[PDB]
Parts: sequence; C-alpha cells; structure tokens
Amino acid sequence: GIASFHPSPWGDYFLKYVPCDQVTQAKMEDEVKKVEEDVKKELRKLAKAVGKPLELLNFIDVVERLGVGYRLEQEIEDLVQAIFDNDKFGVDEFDLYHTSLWFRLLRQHGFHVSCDVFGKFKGRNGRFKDSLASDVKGILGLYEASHVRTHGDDTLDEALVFTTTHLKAVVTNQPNHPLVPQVTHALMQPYHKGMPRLESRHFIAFYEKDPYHDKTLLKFGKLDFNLVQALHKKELKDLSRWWKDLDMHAKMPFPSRDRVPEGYFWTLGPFYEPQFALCRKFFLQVFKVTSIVDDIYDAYGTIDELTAFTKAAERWDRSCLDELPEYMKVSYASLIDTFEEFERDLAPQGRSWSVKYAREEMIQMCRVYYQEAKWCHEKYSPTCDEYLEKASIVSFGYNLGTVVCFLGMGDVATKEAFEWARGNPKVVRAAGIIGRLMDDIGSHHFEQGRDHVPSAVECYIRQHGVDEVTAQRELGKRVESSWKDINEMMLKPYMMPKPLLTRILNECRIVDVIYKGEYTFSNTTMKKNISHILTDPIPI
Amino acid sequence: GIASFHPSPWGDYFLKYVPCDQVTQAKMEDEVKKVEEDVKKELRKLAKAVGKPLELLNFIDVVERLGVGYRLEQEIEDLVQAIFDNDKFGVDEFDLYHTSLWFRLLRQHGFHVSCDVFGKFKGRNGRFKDSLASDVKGILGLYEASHVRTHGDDTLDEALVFTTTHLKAVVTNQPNHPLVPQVTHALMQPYHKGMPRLESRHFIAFYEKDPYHDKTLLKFGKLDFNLVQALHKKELKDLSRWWKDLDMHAKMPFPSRDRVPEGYFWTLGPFYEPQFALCRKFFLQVFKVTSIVDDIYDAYGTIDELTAFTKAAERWDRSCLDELPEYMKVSYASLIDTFEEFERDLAPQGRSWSVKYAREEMIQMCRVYYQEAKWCHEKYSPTCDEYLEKASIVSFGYNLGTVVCFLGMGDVATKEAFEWARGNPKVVRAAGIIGRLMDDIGSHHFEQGRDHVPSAVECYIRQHGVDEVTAQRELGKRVESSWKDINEMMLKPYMMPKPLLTRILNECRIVDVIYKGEYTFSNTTMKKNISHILTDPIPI
Repeated sequence: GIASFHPSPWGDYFLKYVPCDQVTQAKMEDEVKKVEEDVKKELRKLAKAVGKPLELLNFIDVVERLGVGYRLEQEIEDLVQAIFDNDKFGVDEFDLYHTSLWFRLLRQHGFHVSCDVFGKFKGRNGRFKDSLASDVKGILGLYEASHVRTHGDDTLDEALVFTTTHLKAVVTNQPNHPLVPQVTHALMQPYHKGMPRLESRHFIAFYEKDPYHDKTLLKFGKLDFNLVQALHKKELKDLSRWWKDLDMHAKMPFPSRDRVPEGYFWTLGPFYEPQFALCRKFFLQVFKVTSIVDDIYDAYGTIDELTAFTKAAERWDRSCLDELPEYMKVSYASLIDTFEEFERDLAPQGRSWSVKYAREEMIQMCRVYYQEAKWCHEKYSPTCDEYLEKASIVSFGYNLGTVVCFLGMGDVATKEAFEWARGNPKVVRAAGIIGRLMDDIGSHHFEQGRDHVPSAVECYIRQHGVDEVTAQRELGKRVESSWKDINEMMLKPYMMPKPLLTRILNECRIVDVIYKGEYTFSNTTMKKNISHILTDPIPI
Repeated sequence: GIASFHPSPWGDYFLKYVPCDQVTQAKMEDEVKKVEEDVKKELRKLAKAVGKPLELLNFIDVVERLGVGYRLEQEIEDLVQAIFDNDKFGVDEFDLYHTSLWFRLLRQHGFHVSCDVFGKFKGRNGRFKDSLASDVKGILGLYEASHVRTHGDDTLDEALVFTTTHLKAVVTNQPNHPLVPQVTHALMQPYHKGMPRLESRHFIAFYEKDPYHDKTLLKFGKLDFNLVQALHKKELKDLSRWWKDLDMHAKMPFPSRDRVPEGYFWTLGPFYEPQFALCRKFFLQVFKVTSIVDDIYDAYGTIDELTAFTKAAERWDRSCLDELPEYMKVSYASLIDTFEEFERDLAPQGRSWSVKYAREEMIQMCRVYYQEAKWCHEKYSPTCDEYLEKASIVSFGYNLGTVVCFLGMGDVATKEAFEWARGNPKVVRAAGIIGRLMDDIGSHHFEQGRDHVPSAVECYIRQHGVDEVTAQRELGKRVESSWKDINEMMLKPYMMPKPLLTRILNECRIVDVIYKGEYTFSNTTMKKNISHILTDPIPI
C-alpha cells in the first residue's frame, strides 16, 4: 500500500510453468523437423533455378528474419557465398528495396560489398532522390540496411538521415498506410540493432499480414518459435528456483529480488537458440552474482569495508568469510559457490580449466567497482576519458559478459579465445562503450547528478566546458563509432570464429533494446518485451 | 550497468536547492498579496452586480481551478452560499456548460442541489440528447461535474457514460480541435479526482491558451504557484536531509532509500498550501518509517521474529531494542525516535498529547502487517471480505494517514476528532477501500499472483467462482461506491469540520493519481508528475 516499494509484476508465473510431457514434446519436435526439410527442399529448388535472383534473396531474408536461419545456417552461408561470387548476379538492375537487401545480406555475412550500388539512387546533388519517398517499401529497406554501416560508409550515414526524414513523414501524413506498423517499429528499433529473438517475434506478426507471404515459411517460423519458447520457459522455471534460493540466504532482500525475468531477458540477448542452454545458465547466474556484489559497493559501508571486500575477492577463498563484516558474507559466499558450480558443470566435458578466465573477470569487476567507490569517497572528479578508461567501461559488465558467454560454448571457445578476450580487445571495449554511454546518457539529466559520483555526461561537461545537449551529441558520436567498430568486426576475415564474434554483436544489440532512452530496468517497456517472447505461444 | 537495480532519477537535485534571500522572498510575497487584493476587489465587483450570474460563476470557478481559492476561502464560500440562497439565480436558462458549472460548484461546497437541473438536456428516451455532442465545451463540463456524484445520482452515472463516449469521439475524429489537450487530459484525470496542486498547474497552462482569459487571474495563479513552489522546495530540501540521515543508519539499503521525491509527492496530496508545513513534515516522516517497517514484514524472516517485532511495537519502548534481532533494531528505533520528535514539535503549542493517537495507528499497522504475513506462512487463503476486513483495508495506510494528517492541523483537530478517526468511521474506510482496491487491481494479473499471498482480485475470483474480468468489474463497483461515500462526506451538514474532511477527500484524490493503471510507484509517470510541480517555476 502506501510506502510499498516492492513491485512484483510477475509473481510466481514462471515458477508455475508446467512443461508438456515427453511424447508431446517429441511430436512437436518432429513436426518442426518435417517443415524444416520442406523449407530446405524449396531452398535447393531456388538455388539451381537459372534466373530468379530476387526470389532467392527474399527467401533467404525471410527465413533469417523469421528467426529460423539457425536451423539452416550452413545452407544459407554457402548460398550467400555463391551470390558474392556470382559477378553477373544482376544487382545493377534491382530497385531500392532489393539493392538494399542484397547489400545488407552480403554485409551481414562478412562480405565487404561496396556502397557504389546505391549510386543510381542519387541525384545531381549527390543526395538520394526525394522522388523515391513514394516507394515506402524501398525506403524502409534502405533504412534497415544503413545500420550495418562501418567507417567509410558515408553513403549509409546520409542514407539514414534521408530515410529517417521520409519515414517519419510516412508515419505523420499516411497514418493508414499498410506499412505504418512496420515503419513505426523500425523507427523505434532497426532490425539489425535489435534482439534477434524479439525482432523475429515481431517479424512473424508482420509477415502474416503480407498478402504474398509463403505459408510454409510462416508455419516454420511459428512452430519453431513455440518449440524454442518451451525450452526458454523450462530454463527460466529452473533458474528462478536457483535465484530464489540465493535470495533466501539473506534476511533483508537484495534489490535484485524478483528480477529473474529481467535478468533472463538480458540473458536471451547473446543467444536464444536451443544449443546455448549452458551459456544462458552461466550468464544468468553471473548476472545475479554481479548484482549481489554491486549491492555491496552501492551500500553505505565504509571505504575500509570495501577495501577488505575487494582484497578478499582477489584472494577468492572461503577463509575470507570469517574476516568480512556480516552483511558481506552472503555475497562473498555466492561468488565462491557459483563459480565452483561452473567448474562442476564443465567437468564432464573436460573444460573446468576455463572457469579461471571468468573468475578473473569477476575480480576485475570488483576492482573497477572499488575504483568507482574510491573516486566517490575521496571526492575525486575524473575527466570523461579517465572515468571511462579506468573503471566505467569495464564496470558496465561486458568484459565479464563476453568471457562468460564463451564459458558455455564448448570446443569452439579455445583457450586462445579466452586469452584474446582477457586482453581487452577493441571490440569488447566497443560493446562496453555502447553499454556504458547509453546507461549514463539515459540515467539522469545534469541537474539530477549525485555530488562526487562520476558519470559520463557530467564528466564530459566539466572536462570540455560544453552544455548537456553538446555532451550528449558528442557521446552519441562515440556510441555510433563503436557501432561501426562492431559492424567491421563482422567483416571477413574474422578475428575470432564467427560464433564468438556473434555473442559480442548480440551483447551490443540487447543493450540497444534495454537502454532505449528518449527508463532502463523493470519498467513498462521491459514488461512488454518480456510478454512478447515469454508468455503465450503464437496461435496456430 | 548490467544488473544495476539502483535507479536514481533525481540524485541530489532537491538537496542542492538554494533558497532566495529573505528580502527577496518578502518582495515576492508582497507582489502576490497585491494582486490578491486586485482579485478580491474584482470579485466584490462581480458580487454587487445585478443579473450577471455567469460572470461570477466563471470567476469563482477559475480562481479555484488556478489553485488560489485558498487565498479567498471565506470570500468564496460566502458567495457560493449566497448563490444557493438566491433561488432566482437564473439556472433554468443556462446552457450545458454553465448548468454543469453551477451544479458542480454547489456540490463541491456541500449544497445538495438536485440532478433535475439536467432534465432539459434529455430527450424523450430519458437519455442525454446526442445532438449536444457538438457542444464540446458543454460535454466536457458535464463530464467534470459527473464525478461529484453520490448515491441517488443516476443522472450523473448516465452522464459519465454519455460524455465519455462523445469526448473519446472528439479525440479520435477531431484531433486538431482546440479543446483536444483539455479533453485528453480530462479523460485521463477528472479535475475533481485529481491532486489539487498538480491539476491547478495543468489548468494554469490551459487557461493561458484561452483567448478570453483574465490576465490578472492568470498572473495571480502563476505568481502564487511560484511562491508556494519555493516553500515546497525548501521543505523537501530539509526532509531529504532527514530521510538521508535515517537511511545511513543501515548498512544495506532499504527499497525506499532514494524515494524522498515520490514520498513528498504523496505528501503534497492531502495539503499543498503554506499553512500545512508541519502536516507535510509529519506525513512524510511517517511515510518513511512506515516504509521501513513494511520492509521488515516483507523480508525473509521467520514468523517467530515477526511475532516478536509486532509484540515489541505493542510495547513501544526502547527496552525492546535489546530483545529484537539485529536487522530489526534500526527500524524499531526509527519508530520510537520519530514519534518522540513529533512530541517535541507539538510541545510549544501544547499538543504533545495527540501523538498518542498516531502511535496507536502505527501499532495497528504492525498488527495488520503481521496478519498478512501470518496468512502467507500458514498457507491460508482468505475470503475477499475477510482479506479486506481483517488486514488489507487498514494496511493500505489511511487510518494511519488520516490520523497523521490531523496531527499537524492545530486547534481544529480536537481530541474528539482524533477519537472519531480512531474508531474507523465509514469515510476513512472508504478512502482505504479506494486505496487498497486500486493498488491490488493494478499490481498484477491473476496468472502473475504470488502463491499464498492474498490479493483482492485473486481472493474475489476464488471466493465467488468468477473470472478475472468479472472480479475486476465488481471490485471497480466497490471503488465507485466508496467514491460516492466520499462525495457524500462533503455534503452539509458536515460530520467533522470541513478542513478535516478535506484531508480525507485529498487522500482519495492522490490515490486516484498515483494508481492510475490502464502503474505504480517510481515510474515515468510519477517522475513527470514530480517534474510538473517541483522543478522549474512557471515562466513570466
């Protein structure tokens, strides 16, 4: 009632999930496999067809945006490779939508195809023809393709401005145009920058409204979505039990109590496909443990108590439990226990040796937390570049996030990849810059800062002597440059194996979804995003 | 960053408030007092004028909705009384807007005028003429008047359905109509049911856009608003200091740690005018201690520890500090300390004897909290009427709230009034029913309930064997009937003096504003509502 600050939007809904029995689950599995083989047969048909470039382009695009391209991964990559090798594929004669589709697909699969294919859509000024604004479909396609841009894609930089202006006008002057639901959604969330699972859920609904949609592809996307959603909800029921058990170790509740759905929503970002259950188990659990130690560093304890907790984290041993103040013991024990559990989970595969790399990242998290605490306790005001480089990029959590993602991926995560991520590569820093800058820009305005608690916008304002609007614009430029670094990371040849780079790309995407500021955690948008992918199956 | 559940939308903004110097504040005070005398002279002019009902009606309505009728309280009441006695006022000839204005104004001032005044607006069917929908202004006025309805006002019940239908059509078919902002706002928040401070702010903005507005009235409202806002910001600076000092007693943060702005918003509901500073101090402080003890009963402690805390609260003595478990001691001490501070604040006027009644309500709160905890641990499923009568109406906080409101009101709040409120009168029960039922209806849906945690919708569903929609509708009817009891409370002859009933009416209004689900504490709507009345002055 009054003074009640205990929101429980979800209650026991996820704990009360009842999975269907094994006979049923295997029946649904075989149904979806039957339609998968149907899709693959039709795909083979389109590949050997003599002309017909656009049909194969659209078929590939639809299976990808329906969220079932993972069930056809190899088949698609080969096909796109063939398209890239066909130097007489006919791109010169495509309209805006299909030129944009060819460009976007090729860029997303690592092929560094040129922006010159867009030249025929420019006028004498060197700008895109405003006459193209009547081709709503093609403007939408160009808008979506422009978000794969890297450094040196000035055409795509201007294409984003051009398409944004015309798409906003479509929303405003043509409210009843058949594409307005899609245009409005894309303006809020470009597909390439959204969470794969959630954007595929929305595209399934859009695709059903397309009069020319392929019925078997729509059925494939719906059936696989419901199959994969049952796996998610079984995982979330179990992980809810584990999280609740951890919460009941303390007498007073942690802030993260009842926040398993939000944490698991986060966890679905890097990976939603069935084969990453172990990945999702690790990411969720580290998420909870991180939240718990974050509570320690955000409380009203002394800087000596925070020093002791950081040192004890560096030693990483239960002997430290007797030396720590009472209120820190549950969090410290959870650190030791959870990573021991990771070791047990990886022993049958002979992979326990890797837990070490995640443990070090966790120790790093404590160190940067300590630094942030220190800056506040000793009333030091860093510059923006100092705030980022010394604590805040890493304290966002993606140096730990990337290593924990690799933790569950099996033989592809070699020791060499763990050491690569441990050395703070440029792309992991980019993911962290995106997250940290969006979190800080959206958290509060300048006049709502906390004295002596550094933040990116306040640090930029005090360092460069500019106003809030300017600081927001320059930091937004840093976010955009980091996004271009991420898109260059997906261009061949790959630094690390693609399954590993894709985790970092997805970490950036889930941040674009959660920190859509213009709230951050546990608000109405988060509740609706969870409702979209984790409550009911898709009808029929 | 990731796993960060520490939102601080406001930071140190209210702590860093800098008041103006005493000479400046006295200057602004004298300016507003001068324009008050101007307004009063003009009002005297309108009263001593033959056959000008509509000009005087509108003048009174505007000074009230500008939020400065408290500077003319007696002068306005007398005038309205004179209007009720006229009997030749000419109401028989008013159009829809002015008939609605006359009816609403008289009802709000205790005069039980009849619904028959609306007979000329009905057709042969006995329903309001749909032809009236073209009089947007009059439809809006009738909509606003209909929320003062009591038992036996079937005309107003039909008026709400009629005007809602047509106002919704104006919003959808006439988006650019000049009244669309006002209609959209009224459809979300009826004036009569809103928080006076916040609704007067919105009306100040609306009134400036009326080409026929009185420039001096607008200046009166703007200047008084900025003057009273300086008082609120000084009070909130001080109370933020007190609240932060209390919070630093605990090592781990309470859920209510950074929630002074939301709590003070709550506190402005019952009273916003300068004379209730002490009231606001008490309500806010009680709010905070209530939140602290609510945390104890919501934590994962044993039913034996909650038994002990409840018994210790019944004893109300610092000696219990030695008997309680550690994590309860700061909460218990805050109880003892805060109510002692109330004794000190009321000693100079010789009223410390009244703190007793508030202490009793606080003890009742622990009891009803205990009952709710007991039901959960004994896995008991109460009946809906049982859920309400035995814990949940009182646990919303308004038996305590009404007694704490009276605590700061001085000689008007007699010992007899405290004893009237201690005995659970029907109108305090109505306020609690409104609060509890809106909170429970909006908190979660049926499938998101917590096992063994009673809540109104779930209890009604399991008691009566109905579905969620029906339980929500029947409970909404209970809320509506309680609102009719509240409107009856403001009809003469008054049970208690009017200043005391008005606190109860305002408690219901602040609940209608905060639990506007269509959804709880500390969300973007609460942040915007605080922004509207507590950040910047009104320009010019």
